[PDB]
Amino acid sequence: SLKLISNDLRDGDKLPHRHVFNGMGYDGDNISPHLAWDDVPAGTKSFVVTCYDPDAPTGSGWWHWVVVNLPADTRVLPQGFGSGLVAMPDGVLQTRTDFGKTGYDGAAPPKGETHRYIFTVHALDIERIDVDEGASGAMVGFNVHFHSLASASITAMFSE
Repeated sequence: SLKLISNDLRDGDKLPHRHVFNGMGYDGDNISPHLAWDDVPAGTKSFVVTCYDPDAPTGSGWWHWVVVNLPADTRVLPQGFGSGLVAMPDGVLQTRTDFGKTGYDGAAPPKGETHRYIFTVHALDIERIDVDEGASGAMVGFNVHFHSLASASITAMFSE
């Protein structure tokens, strides 16, 4: 089955400071973590990668990063892919996060809280989801829900 791994994170471990937000009282490097996947289901035509915190106290969690329309041959996202280190491959789109912009912005939980930061890769059965960069994480999620063949995730914990 689809497997997601990372050179930076380890499922269940504390999110390294390199991926923590650089503002809101924090001083992390704010760099998106490397992600890599294997064993993709037959019929996969594209992938969606997201970072979500289900514990943010907002009534709907918090989308930290949303990448859509990665081509069928994608098997990796280098560190900093969502931080402006690299130009986007043709057709790939980073959509809108709860930070009101596109791209990766890291963890920045409230005082005394410990939250889960879930990185997920979804293999879809369609080549392109029809959204533009203003699409919200829920709008991308609705598309993923109807087109997902498989998903795999890594969860990092972060507190303070």
